[PDB]
Amino acid sequence: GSSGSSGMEEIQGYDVEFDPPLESKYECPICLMALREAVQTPCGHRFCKACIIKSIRDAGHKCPVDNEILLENQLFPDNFAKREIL
Ligand SMILES: [Zn+2]
Ligand SMILES: [Zn+2]
Repeated sequence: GSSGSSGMEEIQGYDVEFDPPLESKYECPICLMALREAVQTPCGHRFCKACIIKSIRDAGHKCPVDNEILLENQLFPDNFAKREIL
């Protein structure tokens, strides 16, 4: 009379650690990553020339942070030149 045999096993591994990258540069509150073009806004914020363009066509003329009536044409403040039907 052996009566077979039984047992039990449990393996676990917890660990809560992380190293935050150097955040010493205005980041994009839209995509949450390094600015693509690094374009500024007239309202008073900084976003990716691409992100800002998507936010407008996506939702509409509004800031992704303050939702303030903002237009595209009113962008590209970094450019020290305004070539208009020159
Ligand atoms: Zn972005
Ligand atoms: Zn804004």
